[PDB]
Amino acid sequence: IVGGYTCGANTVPYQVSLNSGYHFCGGSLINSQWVVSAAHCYKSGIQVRLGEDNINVVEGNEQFISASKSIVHPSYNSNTLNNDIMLIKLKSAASLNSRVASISLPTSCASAGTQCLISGWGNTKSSGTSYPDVLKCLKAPILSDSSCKSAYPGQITSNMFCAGYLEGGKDSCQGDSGGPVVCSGKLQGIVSWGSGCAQKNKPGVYTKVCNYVSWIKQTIASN
Ligand SMILES: [Ca+2]
Repeated sequence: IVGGYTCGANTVPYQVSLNSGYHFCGGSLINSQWVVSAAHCYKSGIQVRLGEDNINVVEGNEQFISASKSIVHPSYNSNTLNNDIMLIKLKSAASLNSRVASISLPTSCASAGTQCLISGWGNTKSSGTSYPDVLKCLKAPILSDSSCKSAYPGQITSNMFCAGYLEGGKDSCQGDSGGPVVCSGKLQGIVSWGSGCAQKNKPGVYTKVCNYVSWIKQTIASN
């Protein structure tokens, strides 16, 4: 997160870190046994780390649970990043309390104008590299489909939306990928892609979760 603020410990209780020896991606806890993340985050050997604030210190609210199964979206295309979404089942159920909690799925899509909370342990510099230890947060609006498409001609599908600021300076970044975009208490987006970070006229591009709720629910029901 570039141009954000320190969230505060365990204030984003659905935020997870994906670990394969180091933090490499975010995700969101959507029930006690399932995590939603970006398909471009897929790899084997994932450990899900819940209840984190400082990813480099054991602080006392962590739960570390191995993935038992990963499911990339059937239609994921790694070249276009269309359908950049994946489900991870945990080997055991997480224990849910105030500091570790699931996030609601949307029953309807969000619209342009709605403010959202984006969070992660990704890079904090736009023209630089500095990775935080503690979770960072940014409040940002959804942008119109037209300004999204004008920012990225020929690249925005119906499964993507833009959020952030056209002026630059505030955005998600490398290492935030897979993490949440939550609007009025609903998981509306997944950190997916963008040209650089926090650059002028190059807002964040997010997976449009509302398009996937049917796939998410049926997948959970059968696995
Ligand atoms: Ca920790």
